[PDB]
Amino acid sequence: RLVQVDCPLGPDVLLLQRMEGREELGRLFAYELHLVSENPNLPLEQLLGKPMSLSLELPGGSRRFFHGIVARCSQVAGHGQFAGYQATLRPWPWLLTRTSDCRIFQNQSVPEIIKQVFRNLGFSDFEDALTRPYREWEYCVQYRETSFDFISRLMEQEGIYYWFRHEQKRHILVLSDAYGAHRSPGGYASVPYYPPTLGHRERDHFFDWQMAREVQPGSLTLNDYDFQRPGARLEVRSNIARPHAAADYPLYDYPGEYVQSQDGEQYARNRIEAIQAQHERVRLRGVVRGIGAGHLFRLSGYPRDDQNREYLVVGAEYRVVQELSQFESELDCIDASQSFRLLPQTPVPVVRGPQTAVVVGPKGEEIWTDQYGRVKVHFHWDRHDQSNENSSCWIRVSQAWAGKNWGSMQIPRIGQEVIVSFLEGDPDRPIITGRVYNAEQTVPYELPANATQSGMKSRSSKGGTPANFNEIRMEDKKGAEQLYIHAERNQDNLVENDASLSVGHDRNKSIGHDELARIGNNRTRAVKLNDTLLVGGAKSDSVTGTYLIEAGAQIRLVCGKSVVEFNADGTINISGSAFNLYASGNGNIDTGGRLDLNSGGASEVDAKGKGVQGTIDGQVQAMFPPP
Amino acid sequence: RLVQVDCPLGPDVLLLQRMEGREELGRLFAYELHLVSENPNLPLEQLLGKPMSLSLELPGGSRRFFHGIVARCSQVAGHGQFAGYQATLRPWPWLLTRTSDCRIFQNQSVPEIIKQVFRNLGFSDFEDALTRPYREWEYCVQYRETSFDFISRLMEQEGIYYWFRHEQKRHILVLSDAYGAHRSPGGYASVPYYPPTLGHRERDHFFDWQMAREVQPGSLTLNDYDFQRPGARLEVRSNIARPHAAADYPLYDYPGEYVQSQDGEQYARNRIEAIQAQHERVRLRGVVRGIGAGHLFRLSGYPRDDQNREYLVVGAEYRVVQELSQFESELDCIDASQSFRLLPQTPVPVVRGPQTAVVVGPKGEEIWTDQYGRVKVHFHWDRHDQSNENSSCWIRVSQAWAGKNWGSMQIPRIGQEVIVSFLEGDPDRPIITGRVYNAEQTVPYELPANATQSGMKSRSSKGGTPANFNEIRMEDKKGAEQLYIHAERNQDNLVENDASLSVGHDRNKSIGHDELARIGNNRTRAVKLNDTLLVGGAKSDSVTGTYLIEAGAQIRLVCGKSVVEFNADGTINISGSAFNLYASGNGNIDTGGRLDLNSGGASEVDAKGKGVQGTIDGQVQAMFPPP
Amino acid sequence: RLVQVDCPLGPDVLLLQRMEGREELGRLFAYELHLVSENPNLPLEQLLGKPMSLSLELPGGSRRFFHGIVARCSQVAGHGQFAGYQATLRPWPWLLTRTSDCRIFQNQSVPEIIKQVFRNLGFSDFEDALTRPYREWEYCVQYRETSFDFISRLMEQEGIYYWFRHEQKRHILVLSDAYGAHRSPGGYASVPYYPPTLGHRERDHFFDWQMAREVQPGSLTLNDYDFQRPGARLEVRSNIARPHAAADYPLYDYPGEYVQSQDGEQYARNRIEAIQAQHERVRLRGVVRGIGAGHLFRLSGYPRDDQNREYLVVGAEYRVVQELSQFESELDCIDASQSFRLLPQTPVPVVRGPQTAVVVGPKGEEIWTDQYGRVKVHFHWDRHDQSNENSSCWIRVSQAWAGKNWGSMQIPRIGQEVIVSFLEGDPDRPIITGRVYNAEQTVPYELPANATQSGMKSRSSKGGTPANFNEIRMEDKKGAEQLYIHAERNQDNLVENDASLSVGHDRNKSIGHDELARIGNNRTRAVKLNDTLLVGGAKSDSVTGTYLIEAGAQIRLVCGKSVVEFNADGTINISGSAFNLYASGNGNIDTGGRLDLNSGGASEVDAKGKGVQGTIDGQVQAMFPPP
Repeated sequence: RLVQVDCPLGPDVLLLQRMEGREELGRLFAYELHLVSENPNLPLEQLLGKPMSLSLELPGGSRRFFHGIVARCSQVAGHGQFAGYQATLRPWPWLLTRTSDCRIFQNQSVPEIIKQVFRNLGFSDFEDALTRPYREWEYCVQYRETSFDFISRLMEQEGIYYWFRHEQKRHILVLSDAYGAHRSPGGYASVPYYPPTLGHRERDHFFDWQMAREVQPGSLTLNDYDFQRPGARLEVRSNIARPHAAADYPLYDYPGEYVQSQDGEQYARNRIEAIQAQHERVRLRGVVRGIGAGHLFRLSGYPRDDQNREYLVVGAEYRVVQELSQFESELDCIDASQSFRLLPQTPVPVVRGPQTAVVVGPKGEEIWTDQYGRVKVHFHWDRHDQSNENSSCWIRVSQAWAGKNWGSMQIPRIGQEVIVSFLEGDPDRPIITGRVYNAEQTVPYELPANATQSGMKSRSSKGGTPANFNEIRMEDKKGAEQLYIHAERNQDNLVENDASLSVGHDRNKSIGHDELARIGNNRTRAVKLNDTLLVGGAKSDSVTGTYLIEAGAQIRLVCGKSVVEFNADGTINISGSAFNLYASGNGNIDTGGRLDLNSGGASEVDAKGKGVQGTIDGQVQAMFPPP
Repeated sequence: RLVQVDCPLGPDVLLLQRMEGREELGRLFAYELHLVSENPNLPLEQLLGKPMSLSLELPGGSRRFFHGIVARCSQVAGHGQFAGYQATLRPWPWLLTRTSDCRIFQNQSVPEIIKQVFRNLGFSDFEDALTRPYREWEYCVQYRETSFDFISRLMEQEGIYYWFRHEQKRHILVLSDAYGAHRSPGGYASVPYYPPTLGHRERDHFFDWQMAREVQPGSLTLNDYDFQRPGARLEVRSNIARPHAAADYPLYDYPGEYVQSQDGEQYARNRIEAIQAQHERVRLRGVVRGIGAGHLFRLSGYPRDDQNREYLVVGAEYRVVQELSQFESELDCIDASQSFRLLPQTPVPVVRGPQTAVVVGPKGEEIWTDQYGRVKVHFHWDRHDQSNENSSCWIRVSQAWAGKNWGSMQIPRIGQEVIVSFLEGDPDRPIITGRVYNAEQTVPYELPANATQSGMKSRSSKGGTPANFNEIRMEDKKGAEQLYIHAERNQDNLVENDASLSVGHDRNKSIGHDELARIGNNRTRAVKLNDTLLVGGAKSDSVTGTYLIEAGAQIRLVCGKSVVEFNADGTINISGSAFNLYASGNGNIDTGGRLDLNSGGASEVDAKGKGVQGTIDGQVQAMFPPP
Repeated sequence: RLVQVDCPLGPDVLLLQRMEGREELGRLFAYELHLVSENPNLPLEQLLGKPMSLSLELPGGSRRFFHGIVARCSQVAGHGQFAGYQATLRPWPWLLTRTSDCRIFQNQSVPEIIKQVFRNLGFSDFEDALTRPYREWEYCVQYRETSFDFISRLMEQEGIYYWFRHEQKRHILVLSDAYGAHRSPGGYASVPYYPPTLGHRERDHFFDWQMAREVQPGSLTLNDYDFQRPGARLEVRSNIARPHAAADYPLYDYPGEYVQSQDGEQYARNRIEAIQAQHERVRLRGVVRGIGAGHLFRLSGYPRDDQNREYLVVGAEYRVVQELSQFESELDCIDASQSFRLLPQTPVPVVRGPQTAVVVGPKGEEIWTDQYGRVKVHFHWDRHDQSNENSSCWIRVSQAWAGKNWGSMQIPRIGQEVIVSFLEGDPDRPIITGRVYNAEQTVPYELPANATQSGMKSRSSKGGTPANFNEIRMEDKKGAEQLYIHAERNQDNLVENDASLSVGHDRNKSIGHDELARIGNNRTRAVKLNDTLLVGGAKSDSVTGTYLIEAGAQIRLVCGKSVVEFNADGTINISGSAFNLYASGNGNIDTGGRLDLNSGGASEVDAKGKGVQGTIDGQVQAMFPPP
């Protein structure tokens, strides 16, 4: 018969004038439909965005379907007898180009991610015909890209492609990775080749043939870096050999976007197989009506015998004209023995520069980190998270100094704003390279008042207040410089050899409780002027050997009524209430002059205000004022 | 008549053979002119870069003008009778493509910036017809882009577009954002539609019609982050509703390049309206001579009655042929009720990586900062600044550790080189992420001699010298390690609990003036070997309670000629010039052996060189050498 | 006769039907060859990537050859008397597109680099005819770019262009920078012009002529920054003047990718001349057979006399058909007085974001750096280095704080992982913007157990162990806070004015050897309660002036059997074995009460367990336990 056009609002309504289509493996098809109708005003809104189908009759009475969605439709002017319409038919994945999103996918395989993207927007017409197993991705971001671009690039990276299967009421995206996903349509497992010389030929056949070969790179070598295994040899290479000349030129790329050698080997295989796919393509013009992109057929009857083989259709163009029926298609084919892989055509997203994010973690915690000192962050574009420990992957944090179990360390805490950079601009590879203050997380010292201070201030955890901190600060204000050292709890200074302290002016030391000072050998102390001691309790000096007391002028020992005075000239004055002098052996009292007993020569010697307990305690307590 | 060609050097000189033109809203037009002249050598240099005009006669005797600048012109070979020339006509903004510049615009609206760019290069033929008010930009950079791309990109972002109005002597760029900026040419407020079937038609009319609808996204959602308002909800959404299917797919983007919710809402409106603009496009072919891109007309007489409406011409193509006159235009139109907005076609500039810049500020200061610890910088590509406080906007500085009123802080000072990064690569979003030393701002410690040292060194401000600094340094040289702590002014160490000091070898303490040491409770000091004290002035020990002095071998108190000696065996030796022993009560002198008075038993006991004031002071001053 | 084709396996085999060619200066040719053969199965593999030659004979019997390689070959189907084949002919440089690699070139000129790339993949057919001298480059990256793109970008950046000269057996890439590598083909130094009006002409001539003039920028201004000369004025400008209007609009760009003004002057000059190159294009259609791009010809016999000049072929288009020969070329030309420079067309490599690297150095050292504190780092994409001091160029390291001979400093050491960022995305401008820990170079404190600690830990060099380090750490754990200060060797603290120490609870000081403490003026020590002293050796106090000892309750001096006791009430008790009291002058013993001699009033006074050498030493040694 002809080809029939069925759509919502009526099957009888639209008559196909001409159709021109393009199909390609792992790509959206396009069907340009020129149509007529007796109705000069079919409402475009009523068929736009809705499905439309083409029914082409095959040998045997069965029909081939061209099903898709009307992405665009037009009313073109005409004279009285017929009215002109045009429609473009695209597959349902094209509707994913109408929607864009920033989203993070975690701990899923690419097929799992793709299916989720499909099912979320309520799409169901698809099939998994994948044979290989696909790695689970730790972190995979859809960033600033339409959902279609997102799934497409993922398929391109993992070596997944699709073809469409058209039924009367639905068309189905088939996910594929091997020869076993493709089939031959009934009555078209083997088509023949007949030269155009005959005039008319009865059966569906091919009438033109071409084969073309291009020089392609012979190998792809990939490389990457896993910080958890810095010494690992992650270099991988995949080779494809051709018999012709100049078939040995090598490709190299970094990074290969993998962490496990097995994954990289596959990725390298995919990319080179995809490049190699276009080394030998056969083009066949024909009236073959059953064969479409994704279909397997065999060629028979061509002069060059080796060419009579099984082909995989990678691309097809179509032309159908009707007078009110002739069908012709040009096919792009490769040997079915060859392995098809998609070229990286859909653009990969790239974060042009660094952005800021918020350090996140579990409900309870203040700090959330791991063995490598990483943190989890929440991005500003993420709308589908809970700002918890599940917001992102573990991200590495740059430091001031990093070495082998030594260096600097300041772990980003929950709630703080960090600067996140992206390795090679890859949104799937974040790394933290900065810390910034904002309106809530404010600067330590009041600015611009304290522009001259410099420093590090900490914060106790968990449950600290602005009073609980460990710091070091350097004041630069000229003539008011100062270095401050705060230990909220205990402070421990430890010097393995010689410690020096040089203070230009005064030193003021105050211990609230007990001080213990031990010297392992000799201790020497020199005071250029006055030395003073005040003890509010009891003093005890204990020397194992010899104790010496020297004075240039005078030595006094005063205690209440007891007064003892030794002078430089040799005068010795001892006063008290009563005195007792005893010796077990002999006692000698000698004078070069007279020795007087109760003559009146010796009287009470002045205490000069010293030795009074009340006064001394007053002087001591004066050093320790109450708050 | 026909169409006439007027240019510098003569109106009679050039005759239009054929013309083909392109016009589009908010885009530069292009007019391809094939022309002949009797003169076989019009000098190309004489008409190139100067304006050229086309005068097409309208009904009513009035004329339509096609005015522009000759961007390129050619002398083509010809036959004897006439010589052929061709020129391409573009509007004057095209000359902005001849010039490129890096420049910073501060505190102006986009229209203001557009006008400034225009007036600077001496262009005046333009018109402001904007109805809405446009936000003032704090910071807006023209970076590595032609002036045209710069102005075009801003218009596209703010929903501004332009059309041209052609006079005999000038053509004028009209800035537009609404229906009110467009007009209808005289005699063309209403054009009729006549089918081409009729044969020949007298009046200017349309003879072909098409309307087309395409599926477009139904919403755009934008988002951004303002550090001055970290908690703010800046997410915005803009909807356009269509009656057809699949019209509700949503778009999302970040950042929206805004800080105020209201402005972002506008930005979301502009971008979605631009997307929606291409949902319903009408194409009209005609012999209509008055209608041009930017013009409003009405259609009359078309079969589909609703289509007889007011249209805005978004794009026009032209074909004019003359024999030695026929005029044809194809029009791209939208409903005038719809709001036209430009698509983001002109590329936005992006700083691919980080650059370095110099911190600037007012003449007097050494440090210039604000409440958020920001600094102002001078870029190396900026030629139109003064390297002062007006060079740039306030830029945030990354730190080692940043939290809520705690963390690290080191403010970049004026004159220093910093590393500036750009958020999402946006030149309008700078952020400082690094500090680098250079040939002038040199490293603190001499390298590579002191590669082993580590540290932070400060600088007093203002008016500091290399002598004025607070630092901490760590020497790593093996066997020569050292930690240095410098306080140029005062040093304050504060420990809330227990302080420990452990020194493996010697400790050397030196105070230039007074030391005061207070212990809140008990003080215990132990010396494993020898204890020595030297006092150059007067010593005073004051105990409130009991003072004990014990020694294993001997206790000596010597002071000049007075000598007192207590021995372990029990010998007690007192020497002096004179001695006075007095008691108010009773005095007892007892000996288990004999008591001898002036027998000769007691003699002067040796001072052993001690107690001489000159010697003592000498020992003290030895500890405090000059200068 | 005609055009003959010689290729591998037989020249008689391939007979050229038609061909179309495209040639252009500084770009590889494309030659489309349709062909017939009596053999309907020439195998493509025998010819593909092999060289192919086309011989068109000149006047005089001499021959023109088009030489090149077959990039692609197709067998088209046929009918009986012939068979159809097609070949594409490209030059050998094109095979560089089949090979890509990351690489770093060190201290070479661009020509030297290019020749290396040629010689390495073993190409020999090339020639240098450069007149100008080309600077050596410090560092030059080939990154994520095939070899062809790499060489061509460098050529475009240095204004080198190339052309082809074909021999029967070889084709040769000739590199040039001026009018002097150009030559004229034999018999074609001056061709003639004959108008088509004359009819048909036998001898090689031109029959169509056109000129083209466009509006181009009149100047290019470049700028850059050299940190080794921060004050340097590196702005450079290059002008080209034209007589027509609007010819003075200026271009500006940054960075100019230079450090020396002379280099930038040239680089600005090359890029302006290339823009300028396309301002006056002459196009001549022709039947002349010797003329090819790169070739200098002259023109005779054109009406416009000035146009009879010397021209440089910038491009040629080519068409030959043959029935079994008629030859036409269109040429694009520029005056020879002008100087061609290619367009910056092959895209530049661009590192979207930051990388990770390992610092390298000489075999012996631990740290390798320079006067500016720079380090040499080794990339992960590099495969041709030795991870030594030659891997990379000198790279600058960001710091926490950088000023004029002050600030922070922590030099990256060998082996450590750093973050490499790239100035304006340029792979030949890397700098360090981060330090990161990994699985080998691990965090200083064990995480996440010690997430609460904060700090800087050092490492002695050379030959340090985990025991050898200088650190500062801040414990934030609530209720267990601590600040730790480690000096592996000596510690030196220096305060120019007042030093303060405030300890809330206990202070514990321990010196392993000698402590020396000197006070420049007054020293005051106050103990609110009990004071204790323990000396294991000998104690010596020496006061220059007056020593006073006061007590509220009692003063005791005990030493073995000698016991001295002074009480508050005034009782004075002296006991011992024997006592000797001597005076040079008079001695007075007086009592207000009775004076008793051997009455029995005075007895031995209790030592109370004090003064025993063994006991005292026991107390002292208790303070100094053995390990």
